[PDB]
Amino acid sequence: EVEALEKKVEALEFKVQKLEKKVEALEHGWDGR
Amino acid sequence: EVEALEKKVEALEFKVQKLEKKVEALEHGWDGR
Amino acid sequence: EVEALEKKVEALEFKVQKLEKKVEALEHGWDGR
Repeated sequence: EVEALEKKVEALEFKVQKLEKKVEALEHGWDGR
Repeated sequence: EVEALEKKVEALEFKVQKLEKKVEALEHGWDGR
Repeated sequence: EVEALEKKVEALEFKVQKLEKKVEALEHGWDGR
């Protein structure tokens, strides 16, 4: 259980990091985005 | 503890999925979004 | 393990909440955003 939860949390941390990058790009008009 | 953490993680996976969909809609101009 | 996972999940819940707010601001044109 714990091990699979660590796995899920680590996938979520990646997803959230990618979201943060894309949201910042949208807010700042980065590179015409 | 584990059970409530599984609950929290599963709510987060949904939230993150909805965010991903909304962010893609914003990036692609999907449906005038 | 559990304690550090609770920590990670709680940081993620904050990050996701901030993302949700920023994504809503982008969708609604809130305050010229």
